[PDB]
Amino acid sequence: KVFGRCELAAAMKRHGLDNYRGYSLGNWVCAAKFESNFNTQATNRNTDGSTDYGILQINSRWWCNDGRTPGSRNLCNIPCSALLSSDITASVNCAKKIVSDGNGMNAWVAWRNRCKGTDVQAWIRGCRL
Ligand SMILES: [Cl-]
Ligand SMILES: [Cl-]
Ligand SMILES: [Cl-]
Ligand SMILES: [Cl-]
Ligand SMILES: [Cl-]
Ligand code: NA
Repeated sequence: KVFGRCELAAAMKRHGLDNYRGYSLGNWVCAAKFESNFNTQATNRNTDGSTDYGILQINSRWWCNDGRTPGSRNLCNIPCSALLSSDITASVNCAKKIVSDGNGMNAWVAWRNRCKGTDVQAWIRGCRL
């Protein structure tokens, strides 16, 4: 599923991401835009052989099991395919674990390089939230 900007903002808010660990909702929407272009089915292969999955491009090296990343962990205790669903619940729950682990949203390269330090509230401007 390809979300609209405000549709995704409202879904993320219902799932508890607004100000989760101090990150306002615009941060999450900006990260989703640049990681996946709001597409829950996005996948991208990394040079080390791991793969990133879903709307927040969660990586199989640490966070989910895809059966083809030898020596990886599965800290969200989910198959990576669960992260491609039109229902973002699995992605959100896993992201909450990721952002809690110490590095905050710096875990998302696109967030660091394209959202951090910008006016992220613009990403939820106009939405009925
Ligand atoms: Cl915001
Ligand atoms: Cl772009
Ligand atoms: Cl594996
Ligand atoms: Cl933080
Ligand atoms: Cl940009
Ligand atoms: Na894994």
